[PDB]
Amino acid sequence: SRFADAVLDQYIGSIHSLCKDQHGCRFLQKQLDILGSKAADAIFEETKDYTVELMTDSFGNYLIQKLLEEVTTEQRIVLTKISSPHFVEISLNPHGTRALQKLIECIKTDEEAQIVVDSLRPYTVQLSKDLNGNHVIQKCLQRLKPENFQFIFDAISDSCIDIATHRHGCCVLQRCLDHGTTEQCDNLCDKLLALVDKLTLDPFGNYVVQYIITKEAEKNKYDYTHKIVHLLKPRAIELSIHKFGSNVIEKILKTAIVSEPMILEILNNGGETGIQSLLNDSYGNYVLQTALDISHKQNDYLYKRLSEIVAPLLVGPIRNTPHGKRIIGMLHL
Repeated sequence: SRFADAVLDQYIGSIHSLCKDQHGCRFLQKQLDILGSKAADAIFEETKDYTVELMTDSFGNYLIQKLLEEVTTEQRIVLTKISSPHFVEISLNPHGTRALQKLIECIKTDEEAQIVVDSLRPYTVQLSKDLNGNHVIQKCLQRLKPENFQFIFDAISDSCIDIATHRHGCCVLQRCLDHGTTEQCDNLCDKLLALVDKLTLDPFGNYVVQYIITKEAEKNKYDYTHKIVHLLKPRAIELSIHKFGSNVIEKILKTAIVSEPMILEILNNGGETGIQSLLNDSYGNYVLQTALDISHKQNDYLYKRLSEIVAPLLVGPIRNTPHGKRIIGMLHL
């Protein structure tokens, strides 16, 4: 290309003009990778005034990302100060969000972290809810100290329902449970638990309810799992035939320490009517199949108990349908 046999020094005073091109950018990124200090200085001096515009640029963003790694702490702090008032603009941009995630990954000082929290805090929900913005917010949780990412938990505490039930907010909620302090995660789960009814039936909320259990199961320490089960068990059948509620029922059926109480509810307060409802539902069928699969593995008394209610129902029509044939497969094992 144009820059194969070119040299940083010939571009001094014209570096910004290269930051348009994909090839100019890659040239510069090369120079940053190999010089590098002198490259970082030259490039920092000629692009600092335009960081926002290079951050939200399709090729320029990758340059700033590279620049951020290679630049000194003094320089990095300047790039942060210049861009910080425009974090919303940058976070909404498909590229801006990638450049700004790198910035966060790169910060070493606590002054740098205070500038970032100060700059993001006012906009936490908006960004949590944004297709590009939510990632900047998650990076904060992945990278900062809990004391610095508190603001995210605080903002969520106040818009919990809409953030939990949001396509992207739900991913940010899950990042909170990944990195949150026990105290943080507890205060958050308390709020979520007050909303477990709504969340369970929700397209996106049901995943948050599952994730709590996922996380607790990871640690082998159970708290909110038990509190959730306690609230939803009384509706085991009702939720088993729900597009989204059934995701949670299955999640519980697949969590060894709570499997059997749930299977029991299905057996007792469901009976042949409830079970026939499952066998015959677009959703509860799979839940029914989960029930048989788990019970066969964990508890012969429950499996045989389920089997003897199910098998009388598997006759005629159902037997030849795909869903009928599915349960038939779970029957004698």
